[PDB]
Amino acid sequence: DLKSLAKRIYEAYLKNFNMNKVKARVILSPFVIHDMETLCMAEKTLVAKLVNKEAEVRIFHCCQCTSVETVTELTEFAKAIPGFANLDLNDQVTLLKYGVYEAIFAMLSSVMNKDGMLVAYGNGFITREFLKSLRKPFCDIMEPKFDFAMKFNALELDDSDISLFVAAIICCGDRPGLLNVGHIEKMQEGIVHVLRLHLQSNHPDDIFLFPKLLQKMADLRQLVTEHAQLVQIIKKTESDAALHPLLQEIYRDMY
Ligand SMILES: CC(C)(Oc1ccc(-c2cccc3ccccc23)cc1)C(=O)O
Repeated sequence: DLKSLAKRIYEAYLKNFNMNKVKARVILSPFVIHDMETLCMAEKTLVAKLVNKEAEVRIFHCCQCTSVETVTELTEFAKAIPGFANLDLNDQVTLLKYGVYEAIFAMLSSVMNKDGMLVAYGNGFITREFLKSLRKPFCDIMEPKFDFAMKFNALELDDSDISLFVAAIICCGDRPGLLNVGHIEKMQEGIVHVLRLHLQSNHPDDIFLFPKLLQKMADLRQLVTEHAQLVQIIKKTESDAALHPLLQEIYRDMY
C-alpha cells in the first residue's frame, strides 16, 4: 500500500522516459562533440533541426528541443502518478508548469558525467569543456547544471529512487495558484514518506541520504530560478536566435 505506490511510480517512469539512468550509464563511453569541427560532423547526422547559423544558437536550439521532449514525457509520467489525474485540470497544469524544469535538471544528471553529457538520444556526447569555451553568455548555461549533477550523481541513486524523487517534485503543494492545496499536500506527504522508507531499504549504508535528497530539492528550486534569468538575458542580448515559445511562457515572470 506504500510498496505498490513506489512500484506504480517506478513503472510509470520506465514506461514514459526514453532515457533513464541504466540506459545512460551503459552508453556513457559514443560520438564526441568537442570542437566546431566535430560539431558540424555531428550535424550531418545527429541534429537535424536547424539544418546555417551561429554555433552557440545551433547548440542550444538542439538543447531546448530536448527539454521540450522531456516536458512532453514528464506530462505523461505525471498523469500516471496515482491521484494526479483526479485533480482539477488547472491544478494539474499548474503543478507541471512550476515543476517540470526542477525535474528536468534532476534527470539531466543521469546523462552527465564529469566530462560531458549525452545528446541526440545518447548518440552524441558533447564535452563539458567545449560548452565552457562557447562565447558568453552561452558558456555559462550548462556549467551550473554540471555542478549540480556531479553532487547529485555522487549520491549514487538508481531509477527506482529517482522516479519517486521526480514524483515528489511534481506533486508539490506550494506552487502558486493551486485550488486543492490540501489534497496535493497529502499526495506529496505520501510520496515523500514512501521515498524515505524506500531509501532506507535500498541504501541502508547511508542514513543521511533522505535529508541529502531533500537538500537537492532545495538546490533545484534555486537552480531553476537562476536559469530563468540567464535565459532572459540571452533573449535580450541575442536574437539571431529564437527561444522556444513554450519555454517563453514557462520562464516568464515566474522567477
Ligand atoms: C536547459 C535549456 C536547454 O536552457 C536553454 C538555454 C538557452 C536557450 C536558447 C536557445 C536559443 C535561443 C535563445 C534565446 C534567448 C534565450 C535562450 C535561448 C534555450 C534553452 C532549457 O531551458 O531547456
